[PDB]
Amino acid sequence: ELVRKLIFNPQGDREASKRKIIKGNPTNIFELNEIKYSWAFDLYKLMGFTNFWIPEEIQMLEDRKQYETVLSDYEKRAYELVLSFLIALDSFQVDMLKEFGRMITAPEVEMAITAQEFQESVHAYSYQFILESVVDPVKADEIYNYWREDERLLERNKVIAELYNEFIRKPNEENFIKATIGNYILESLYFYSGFAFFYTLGRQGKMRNTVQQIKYINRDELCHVTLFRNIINTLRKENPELFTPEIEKWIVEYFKYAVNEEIKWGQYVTQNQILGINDVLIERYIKYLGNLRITQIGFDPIYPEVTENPLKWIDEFRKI
Amino acid sequence: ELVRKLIFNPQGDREASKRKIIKGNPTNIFELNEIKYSWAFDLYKLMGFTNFWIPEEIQMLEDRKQYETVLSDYEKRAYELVLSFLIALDSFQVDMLKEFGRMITAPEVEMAITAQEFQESVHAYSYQFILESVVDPVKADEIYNYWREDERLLERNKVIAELYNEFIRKPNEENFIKATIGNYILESLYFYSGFAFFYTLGRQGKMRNTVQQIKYINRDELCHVTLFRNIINTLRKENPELFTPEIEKWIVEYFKYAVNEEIKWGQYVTQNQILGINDVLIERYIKYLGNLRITQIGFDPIYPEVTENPLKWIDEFRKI
Ligand SMILES: [Fe+2]
Ligand SMILES: [Fe+2]
Repeated sequence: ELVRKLIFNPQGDREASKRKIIKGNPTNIFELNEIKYSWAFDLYKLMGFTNFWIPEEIQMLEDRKQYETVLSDYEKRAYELVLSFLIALDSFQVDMLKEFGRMITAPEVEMAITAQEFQESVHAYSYQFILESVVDPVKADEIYNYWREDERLLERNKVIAELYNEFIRKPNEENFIKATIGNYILESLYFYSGFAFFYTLGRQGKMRNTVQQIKYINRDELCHVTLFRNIINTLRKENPELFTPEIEKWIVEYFKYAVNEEIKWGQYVTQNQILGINDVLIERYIKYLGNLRITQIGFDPIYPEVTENPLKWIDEFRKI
Repeated sequence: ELVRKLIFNPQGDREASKRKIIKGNPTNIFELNEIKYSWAFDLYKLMGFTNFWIPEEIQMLEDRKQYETVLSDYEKRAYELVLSFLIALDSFQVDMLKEFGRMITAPEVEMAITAQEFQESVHAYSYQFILESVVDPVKADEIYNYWREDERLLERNKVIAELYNEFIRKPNEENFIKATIGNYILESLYFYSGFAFFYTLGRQGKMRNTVQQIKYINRDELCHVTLFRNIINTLRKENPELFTPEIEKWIVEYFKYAVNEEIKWGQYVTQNQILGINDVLIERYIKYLGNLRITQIGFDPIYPEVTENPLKWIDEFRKI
């Protein structure tokens, strides 16, 4: 049963060295003259100042034409599914990051979480500006609401909320670690069929305006995964009693389930009808990313057969 | 008993016109193609993009010298009290804004709240950079911790937390309106002895580096008051049953108490020892600001005798 810290605790520890990610005894004064977790303060600076971006400064002059006249029925179906789902993911994140931040007892980590919450809001703004820019108003409302029309998308949204809702209903230590892992998996995997698709359209000079918006979102998402990688690894060191064998088993199962679900979404979205990407590239890509992200929080590769990034070329294409 | 909305509500209203500030039935998808509250989306744009600022881009080359050699014992005492208290206020705000945002049921308002929470984090960063820049490390730790040494400052912090803690412990509709009014009063009044002091030092070319940081903070705080003015006025229209006569009476009492407390702090901090400001200017200034802010949420002036801004010259000095 994780207690939400009071606004001010005059019995709080003065010594930054006594900070904990959770269940610390902070004053809740942001005593940032001393930093226990330098990675959190660095990530705040990076997300908040270094990587600041304004969606509306990205010119959108071309995509409405290419959407109107150059995209296939299949390219438009994928555009709609991917953007609908990304809108849902960042909506869930702006809201759930408030739950993580209010339970965190280390100010520099709370600070990094606030910056991430703001970046998720910038993404929501970017999607509204992409759609205002590219499609007609009824079609924009349709893309926002596409879960009402597509059972696969509706179920994706409901599964993501489940893991977050359990912590909210039942805010205990177990439900916190599971929500924390779920957040890491969402930002590790759930963007990446969508990012791979956009960069595919973009490599053939299709929807490059939309693709520019995506490059800024992807940079943000790499910082978000780095923040949660550090939080999880620090939670293991500081609260080992919470990484029971039941929890360690669950993490590997959920990661494998999430890899498989992201692959199927990618396949559903593209259906081998998208030139330059196919169902097998999608499979090895999501398995590559799963191995990378689960190893980085202290587990063995989950797809030993996959060792290479099948889409190595994205690392370079996505750069700004 | 205000229920925190689930991460995703497939029974949610599609129609933006059905949004409420509180107790709406949202999907919790940020459907920003349609905006019920244009003031909230405008304020998001202003706080998030238009008024973006980087504390560390403000050069701090002069203030360490003037602090070292040019400031009186009284000027240094005030610098320390004001900055200690502002550090406390923005710490409380980054943390409490997560509580408002998770209860808000209108996405554009949640979006504006997220931007405000990020601005409070930028302020915390600014204070750390001001102190790293101007004073030695033990003195910086002393300023962060000055509530441990000064009973008036300790009690100021404890009173601010009280009103927020009651909502957190007992999250009902009454405690929400009281916390919402308390937030408006904090950003209306609790900065303004501190801002008046800094602009006084600055008008005589003292601590102008610190004063530049303050101008950016003050611009932010005017946007924060505008956001809460709109939220309160909209809550009155949408939930009139919550503005009982017991609540309306309480708002006028608390505003009057807060005006009087801010004046006393201002007086305590300056003690008529600060050249260009005195105990009577402070009195009329905080009463002017109280009238302005309580009238703007639908009440009669609380100090009828005060009609003019005794420090009219700040309106112009503070501009960027
Ligand atoms: Fe993210
Ligand atoms: Fe503020």
